[PDB]
Amino acid sequence: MYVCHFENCGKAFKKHNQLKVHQFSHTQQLPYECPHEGCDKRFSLPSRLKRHEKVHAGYPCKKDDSCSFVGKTWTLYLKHVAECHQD
RNA sequence: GGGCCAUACCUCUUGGGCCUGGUUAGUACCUCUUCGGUGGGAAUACCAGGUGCCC
Ligand SMILES: [Zn+2]
Ligand SMILES: [Zn+2]
Ligand SMILES: [Zn+2]
Repeated sequence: MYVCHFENCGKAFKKHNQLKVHQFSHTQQLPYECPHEGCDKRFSLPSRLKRHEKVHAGYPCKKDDSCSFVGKTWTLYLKHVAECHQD
C-alpha cells in the first residue's frame, strides 16, 4: 500500500502510479508527459498518456484488405471509414 | 470544418472495445545496489461503475 504524505492528507492507494496521480492534484501539475519529438502534451493517468501515444502511432485502416490509409488521429480514421467504406 | 484523439468506435445488451475503482498484487518479472535500499511493473482470475467534450 502506497500512502500520500502531503500535509494532513494521509490518503492510501493500491499502486504507486495512483499515489502519483493523487499528488499531481496537490501540486496542480501533470505527471505523465508525452516524450515524442515536437510534442508537449501531459496527462493525468499513464493509460491516458498510453492512449495519446496512439496518436503518434496513427490509426491504420483494416475495413478492407486492399486499403493502406493511416490516420494521424482517431477522428481522421473514423472520417476516412465513413467516406471510403460507407458500404 | 477545426481542437482534445475512442468514456467519441463497434453491437443493440444491460454486451465488445476503450476508461476508472476494489480483490489476485505493488505479488511475479525487470533497472541500479556496499544487498540495508531503489525505480518501473504485469499476466491470469473475480466483482462494481462509466460510454464524448469544446469552438
Ligand atoms: Zn494527498
Ligand atoms: Zn504526443
Ligand atoms: Zn480504408
